[PDB]
Amino acid sequence: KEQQNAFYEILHLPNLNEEQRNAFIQSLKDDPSQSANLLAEAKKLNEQQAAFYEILSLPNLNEEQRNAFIQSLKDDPSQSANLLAEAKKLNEQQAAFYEILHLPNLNEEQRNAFIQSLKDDPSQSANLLAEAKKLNEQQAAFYEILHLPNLNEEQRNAFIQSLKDDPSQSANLLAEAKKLNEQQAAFYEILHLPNLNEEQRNAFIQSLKDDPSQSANLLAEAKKLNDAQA
Repeated sequence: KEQQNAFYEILHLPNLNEEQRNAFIQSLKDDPSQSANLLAEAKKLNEQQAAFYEILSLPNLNEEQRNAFIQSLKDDPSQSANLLAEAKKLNEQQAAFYEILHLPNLNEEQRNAFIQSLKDDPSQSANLLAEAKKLNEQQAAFYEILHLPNLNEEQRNAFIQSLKDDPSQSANLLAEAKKLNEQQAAFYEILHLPNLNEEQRNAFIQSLKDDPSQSANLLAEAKKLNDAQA
């Protein structure tokens, strides 16, 4: 019975070529008593060559690392499991590494120390990248509201205080600030428009100080009137 099982299993080993497969099958033709051996040996070139494929397809390793794993596996065929996992671990460490090293809103202290905590404990890469990205978002937002040109410093340090207290609302505190910014912006450019009479200007100040939701629209209207009354 074992000749049939080993026969089928060798004929359906997915990671061998026809040369290897038919060589093994010819060996089974010579001495069927070597059945449990051949199958074993046979499949131990399977999960070897399969391994050669996977380490060949990990993109965050270099050639030296890859073919170094290939070599270290051709010398120790039975460790293909371990050497693979290790390899598939290293892929993370490097992938995280450069992703941490290419965040444009971190200074050199935060770089060298995130990266140093990566070299020290790679098992936490998944988290060290995460909070890095978070930080790279947060700090970025801090740099945007810090350079919005139409806010008095009370408004700036108010928003900054709010996001410092709660970084989970970052994208909502930024989009708020900009909003106010744009609104106030329009205000300025309405009062510095030369060809309007003070009736339309007072009415615009009132309606704007009521519904900023159409601020942009209002501004546009004003400008067009400014074009017509030149």
